[PDB]
Amino acid sequence: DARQRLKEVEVDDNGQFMTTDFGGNIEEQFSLKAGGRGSTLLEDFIFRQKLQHFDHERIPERVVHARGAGAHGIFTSYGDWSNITAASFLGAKDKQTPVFVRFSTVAGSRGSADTARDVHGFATRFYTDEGNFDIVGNNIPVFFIQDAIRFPDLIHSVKPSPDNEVPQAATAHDSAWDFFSSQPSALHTLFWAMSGNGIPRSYRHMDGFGIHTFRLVTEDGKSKLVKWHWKTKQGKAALVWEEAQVLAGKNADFHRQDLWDAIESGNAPSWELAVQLIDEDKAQAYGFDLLDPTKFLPEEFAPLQVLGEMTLNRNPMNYFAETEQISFQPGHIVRGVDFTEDPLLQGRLYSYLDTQLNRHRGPNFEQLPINRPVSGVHNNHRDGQGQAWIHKNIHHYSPSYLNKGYPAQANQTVGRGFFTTPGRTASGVLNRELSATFDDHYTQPRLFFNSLTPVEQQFVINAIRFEASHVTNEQVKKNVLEQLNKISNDVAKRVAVALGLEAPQPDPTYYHNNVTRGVSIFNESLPTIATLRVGVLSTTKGGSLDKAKALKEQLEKDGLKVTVIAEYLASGVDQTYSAADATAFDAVVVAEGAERVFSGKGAMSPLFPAGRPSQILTDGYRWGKPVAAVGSAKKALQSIGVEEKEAGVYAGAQDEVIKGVEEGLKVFKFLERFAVD
Amino acid sequence: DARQRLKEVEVDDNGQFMTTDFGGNIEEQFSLKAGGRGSTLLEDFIFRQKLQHFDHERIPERVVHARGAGAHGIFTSYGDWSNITAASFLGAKDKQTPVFVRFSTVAGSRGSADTARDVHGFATRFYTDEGNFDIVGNNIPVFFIQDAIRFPDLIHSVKPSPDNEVPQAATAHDSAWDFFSSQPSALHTLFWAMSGNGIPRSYRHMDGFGIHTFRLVTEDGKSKLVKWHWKTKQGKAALVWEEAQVLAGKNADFHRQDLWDAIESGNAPSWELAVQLIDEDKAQAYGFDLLDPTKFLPEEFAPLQVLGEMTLNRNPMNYFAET
Amino acid sequence: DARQRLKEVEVDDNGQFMTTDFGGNIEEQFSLKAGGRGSTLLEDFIFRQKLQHFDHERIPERVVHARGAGAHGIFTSYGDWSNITAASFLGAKDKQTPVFVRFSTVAGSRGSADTARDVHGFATRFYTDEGNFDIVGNNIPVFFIQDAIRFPDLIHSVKPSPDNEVPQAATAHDSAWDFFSSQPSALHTLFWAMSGNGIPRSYRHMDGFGIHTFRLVTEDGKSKLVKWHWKTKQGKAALVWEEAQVLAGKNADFHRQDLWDAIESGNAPSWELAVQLIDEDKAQAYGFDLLDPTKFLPEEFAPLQVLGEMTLNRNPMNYFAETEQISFQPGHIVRGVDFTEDPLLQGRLYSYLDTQLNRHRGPNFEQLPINRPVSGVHNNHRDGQGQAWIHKNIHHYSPSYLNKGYPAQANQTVGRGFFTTPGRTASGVLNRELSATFDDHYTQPRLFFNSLTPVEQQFVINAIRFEASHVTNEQVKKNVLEQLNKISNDVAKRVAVALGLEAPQPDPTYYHNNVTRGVSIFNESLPTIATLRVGVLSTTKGGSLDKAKALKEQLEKDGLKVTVIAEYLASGVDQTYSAADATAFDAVVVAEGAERVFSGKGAMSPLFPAGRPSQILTDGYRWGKPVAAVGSAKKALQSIGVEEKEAGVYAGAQDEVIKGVEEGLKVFKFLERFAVDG
Ligand code: HEM
Ligand code: HEM
Ligand code: HEM
Repeated sequence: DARQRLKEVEVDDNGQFMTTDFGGNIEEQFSLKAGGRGSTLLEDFIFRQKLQHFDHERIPERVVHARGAGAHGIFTSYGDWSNITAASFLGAKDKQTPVFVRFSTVAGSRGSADTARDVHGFATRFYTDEGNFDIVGNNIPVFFIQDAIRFPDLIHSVKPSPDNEVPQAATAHDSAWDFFSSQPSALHTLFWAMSGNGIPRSYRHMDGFGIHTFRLVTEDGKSKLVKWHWKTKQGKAALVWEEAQVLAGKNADFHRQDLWDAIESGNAPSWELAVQLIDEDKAQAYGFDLLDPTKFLPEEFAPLQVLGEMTLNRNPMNYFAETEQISFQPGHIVRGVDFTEDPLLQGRLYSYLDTQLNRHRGPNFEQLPINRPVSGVHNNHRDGQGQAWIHKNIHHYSPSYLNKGYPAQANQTVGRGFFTTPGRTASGVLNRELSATFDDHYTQPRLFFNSLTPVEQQFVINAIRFEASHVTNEQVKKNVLEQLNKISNDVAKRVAVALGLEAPQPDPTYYHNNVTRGVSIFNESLPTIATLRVGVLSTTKGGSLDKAKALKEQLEKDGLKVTVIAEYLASGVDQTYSAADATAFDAVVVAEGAERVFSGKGAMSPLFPAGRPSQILTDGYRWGKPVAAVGSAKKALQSIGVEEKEAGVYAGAQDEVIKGVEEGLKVFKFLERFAVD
Repeated sequence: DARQRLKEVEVDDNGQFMTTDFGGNIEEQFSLKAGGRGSTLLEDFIFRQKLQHFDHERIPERVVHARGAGAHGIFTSYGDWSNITAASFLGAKDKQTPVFVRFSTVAGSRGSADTARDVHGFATRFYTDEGNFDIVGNNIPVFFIQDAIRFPDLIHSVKPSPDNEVPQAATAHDSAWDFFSSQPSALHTLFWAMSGNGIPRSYRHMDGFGIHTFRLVTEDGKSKLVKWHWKTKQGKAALVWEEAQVLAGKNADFHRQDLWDAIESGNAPSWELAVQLIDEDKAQAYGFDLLDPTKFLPEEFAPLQVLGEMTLNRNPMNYFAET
Repeated sequence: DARQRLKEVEVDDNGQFMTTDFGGNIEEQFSLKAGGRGSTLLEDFIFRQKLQHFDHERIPERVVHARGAGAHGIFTSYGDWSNITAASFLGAKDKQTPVFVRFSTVAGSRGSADTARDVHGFATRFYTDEGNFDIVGNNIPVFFIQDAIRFPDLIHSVKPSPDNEVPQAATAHDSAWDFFSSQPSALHTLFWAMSGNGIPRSYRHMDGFGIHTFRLVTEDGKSKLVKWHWKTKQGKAALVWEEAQVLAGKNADFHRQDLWDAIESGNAPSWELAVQLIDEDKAQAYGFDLLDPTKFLPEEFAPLQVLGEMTLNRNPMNYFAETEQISFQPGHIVRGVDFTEDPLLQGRLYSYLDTQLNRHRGPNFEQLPINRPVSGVHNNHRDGQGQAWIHKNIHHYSPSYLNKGYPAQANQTVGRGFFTTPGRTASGVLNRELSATFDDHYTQPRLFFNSLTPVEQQFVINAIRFEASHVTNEQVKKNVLEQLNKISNDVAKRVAVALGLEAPQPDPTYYHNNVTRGVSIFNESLPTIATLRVGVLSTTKGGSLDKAKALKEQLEKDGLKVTVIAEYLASGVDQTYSAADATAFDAVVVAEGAERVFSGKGAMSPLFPAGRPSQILTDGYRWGKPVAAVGSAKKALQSIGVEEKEAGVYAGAQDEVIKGVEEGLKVFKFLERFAVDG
């Protein structure tokens, strides 16, 4: 159990009498009053201690990535990697290390929807036997800006307008696209966020990236430049925007529910930890500067090397104590890893330590159960708010005769101490500048766009079309068109159509036709359909329910999660039509006999909104899902003008429908259903 | 201008050079580095003062009613009500008092949707010449529970399940209806929340209520029991649930945007302040106890007497500092 | 070991390599720099995690009683007291409960002197098996004010002037005596603070008082009114003001070091817990209202009944984590005890809970090791800053079908719950008033003053003379005299002399000659001299040192702490004359031979300030200590004008001096040496 160290702080209230927070059994369902209909007494200590704790429950949300969810797991190393890193957690084959991972959006506040379009966080803590090591990454390999001092500018522009705090969890407003076009480094991450990466199907269907180049360091000090990669074993999958919008309202918790359900059902998600390793003398040899976080390294130049595997298999017991309180830091580094001069990374190190003082209102946040390491803490730190330990060493300073030299110093040769990469030098003048090697903001956005399928490209175009059409200021829209045109004239032209503007003339300076593998989502089918969801549209009249039950049993043998839907909660029915929506499902199937609720009064019961079954089938079809109908339920497909010989549409006998649905779920999205310019 | 008194704390940055928070002009678009492709220096006081303020921007959300929005306005008294209260802001015909009103839901956190089904807050501050007077009310005249010591139980049961923090801004889950059925006092407010009051068209189309019976006291100390009421001059209007669900995704800001646009276009919304006035010896006359916040007083027994009108006609300038 | 439960949060760093707070071995004696003489890098994560923790070490001091110290110990019940209370820590003979006690002054901030003149705090936590029970008491049985809403007024007036923050830890300034005379209820505690209770010899030599009337309640709801008393087994003892003033500078830590030394040396101090018990119908029976905390109940009307004894035998390991962080509350009440309508106690219940929010900046301060109960916490409280537990019950509300009714309600009949005294009632109008039964502010100050010895009375007079003479405003000094005159025309007259004013004519409304027992300090010799300190003035030249060593050996046989003083740290010398002062000792003894440093060449060494040996002996004599000289050292006594026949002065052979000093230490202070008016 990855949560094993946390059991000593678990509190079981089963079978017990209510108490105060300082002990003593109580009743706390009535205030103490002076007389039968009298005023409440200030001497009611029970009331005030109970209400004080309630009054003080909230702590500040994270300044970014406030909306997210997490889980525990285990990381297993595939080998003894000591030839590239002294990192203990990578030091032996089959070596296991506990982890906790939090996934998140970026812009929205604590209660914003999971399926907003956004960059997504992917933060991993390794509780190594040599200290906590955090990889604080995103589901996108590049970031918007090249210097950490610009982060408040980026975040202010994306977050809601400060006059009215509109809009929530959205880049589709004037200030974001003003910044995107005034700071053209942003264009690469922008294109990624406008692709499927901005609207993933679930946390389990995302890749992860450290973005920055780091260093792996061996015991003698030999270093390699490294990029961290998480490769989902579930396959990458994304929604379509019109679907994600409705899902934002029908289930704001879609992604955290998905992760919770997969772990609880015994379908733990996994990721492989992989690296690109680069010689120090090739930092600038691949057409860009590896210190520049707006660029990724094409895998053709450096293929991935697989270090091990992470599997998340334990949900938290208390969300707040665990998920909400955990404090990630890119400064959480261990021996065998070092930083680089990435000016974005450089400033993060300050900012994540400092922000914990705001969120936790004290300096002892590392003493919280979720933040504690497993490898033991020995230093001369004392006091501060909420100090939870009692230190024995009376001589809390160094150097010292009285403490016999303990706690002792550790370095590269003694005590397995951290050490900075020995060959690292500084040269030149102190400067408030960025290297001229950072200057190309358009080539890799073009490279990224080139590497998507044609409909995938149309999705990016249509995201930019939807977003920029919310920009009220006309000159900002023209500013956006001018920047997009530097990436591709065709992109600028197709976006310009939607804005009623004229696209500029071609500016070929950064145009090119190069492509790179691995950045697409829709060009690859899924490696497994386990945990994917099927909505079975049935009805309580006739034999439809009996057939739906049998249909559900066969589908479940493939590991599918099946919801039988009917007008009310009869036996065998998992969900009502009133509560049902196509956004919850990966496939939609009409059980035989249920065609009766797609027309007439059968479609107008007081038990659900008019047209609800037809809307579920229409939504599922238009959003590209596998849709099907058993036997006589083909009438439901006909009722919405859908024909069986279309891709992703299945009809016939129950055996055929099951095989087709299970096959179509591998394709996941049927892109034949989306027009291209 | 209702915001007049706030002019003295407003900060204009037009045409200005950038500074630190202790003065002195700066640039803050590049970190100071030790060489051309070098590391950032600790002695970059500009970076750290800028990022420290960013790192510490957030404060805890309200424990309840975290999602909401507000506006400034003016309350005007229709008469000299000294015969029923010594309250200065009600003491003369046409006397004007600045107000600020914040509307809200209850259960959802800061970024949850406006069109979630919920009780709605309707909280008014009168900046009177004898102190701030707050009517902290809802759009429903009755509350779930009868004793304040039970508020953490109600809220915990309605807010997300504490293992997975699901579901956001919704009573449609096990713990909420476990509480509603275990604490039957809650059934009255539940029915109101299940009605159109739970999914109103806009803040401007809500009535407001103080819920509790208070007292109005004259100079000589004679008292009347009183219920506060806000009657919308816009009329009450509600969505249908299947529409509110989609709208929650298509525009989570529907209500705060609606209030903002109405003020910005010059269509300031208005509410009449009204009271029900009850003699002390009638506290238990109408089939219930007027100390019981799970009951409202039927207007057949005590009509609404209009005292004045409130108009909200100025949006905030900075949402965080004000709202 | 009373600290046994705390052992699981103790951290041992011996034998270990240095780490960060998130693990990983490090070195932290050099900042990471860009080149040989280069600037420090922001990526030095080691530097910042270490300095951030240092930068945030301090928490707000207590708004009052900021200066203090404490210890762990054990309370032992002497009986099964179920006949008077349901409280479980008093429910069986020989039942043991861990305790932690903090002693304190009131006005001074954290670094102020122990021996400032002040009311003193005496706060005890019983970690009972039915929750933490706190008796938050003082070393004086009455308080300044009758309603808690006036506490910010009282404290603001006593604490430093808000323009310059002068004076530290002192009531000797205009605002305090303006308040004392404008708010005459304050006069009773004022008189106690002007007596020996204001300048005690140590924490171990104080009695303690809960002050308020509380209620004890049996299982069936029967209640008795109660006053809590702590009776020191070490005996009460006080300094003199002119000595406490020098002691404030020579050793600001006098009291906290005294308590620490006594415990580490195996001389654990003890107090008996005793109560006064009176029926409900006595609340207004004794010429005052028992809801009034400016009055005490004379023992002649209700005697002390001892319930048990507390012994403090374990020092803290980390002062900050244990002593600084502990959070007392009079609202920390258990089944078997209830409050009364004391308007001062009523407001305290709110104040102590709320103030923890400022000190600990979070709602979860009860989870701190020193604050945790031993009996178990089970409720539906969740989250909060710094939440240290992981709750398993996901149905965190009541009532509920899904949690099967757990945690379950407890009351008088089920689950040994707390219950308010069943018979308490309210009657009358809501009011912002005090009962007219609170109106007498002068009878009990007079009773207190009448009950002191004559020299003990001079000490009260001379403390008021000292303090009132710092008041610059003439009308305030007059206001003080008119208020003093209502207590005693003689007190007012003798105080008026020092102020150069005319005391008012007699105002006999409240005058009386009644006396009461138990309030004096100097009318009783000490019951033990264990831990008391003897300074032995010697010299490195001659054979004085060898005799002083033999003198030290015999005195330590009687349990005394002996310090041999000489010019330098020779073999057998505990302290140099440069470092020595009379305030540190309860008795001063010149060893034979040491007369050479009281005159001539021996008195003018560069190793100590001029006249230092003579000043130590002079101070000890005039501050009333037993002083002595062995053999030829009687020259030192003659060199300061002191003669053999005086009380508390001893000379002769070593055996004679040792016997005389040890019996004089029980007298403790020789009041023959202080002039009385007249
Ligand atoms: C490669 C660039 C970046 C990545 C991959 C990234 C990723 C993340 C992630 C995943 C989180 C949430 C961790 C969690 O789940 O609790 C987070 C939070 C945060 N980030 Fe970043 N971020 C980047 C850039 C920056 C920069 C440049 C700054 C400021 C200099 C910054 C400041 C913060 C802060 C203050 C938090 C709040 C963390 C907390 O409150 O615990 N980030 N970031
Ligand atoms: C008639 C019953 C109630 C009504 C009408 C009501 C209404 C409101 C409203 C409108 C707000 C939001 C104020 C704003 O917009 O800033 C609020 C917040 C709040 N309420 Fe209530 N509420 C009621 C019951 C209670 C009870 C019983 C408690 C606890 C004893 C409580 C505790 C709170 C707290 C702690 C806040 C947060 C205020 C802040 O952080 O500024 N409420 N309530
Ligand atoms: C009979 C009257 C009183 C007695 C015997 C008394 C005693 C004490 C003692 C011994 C302490 C120090 C506790 C410790 O060692 O940490 C203390 C602190 C304190 N007292 Fe009182 N006091 C009295 C009156 C009051 C009143 C009337 C108030 C306010 C209404 C008050 C508010 C406080 C506060 C806020 C603290 C700080 C507690 C903390 O920060 O933990 N006291 N008092």
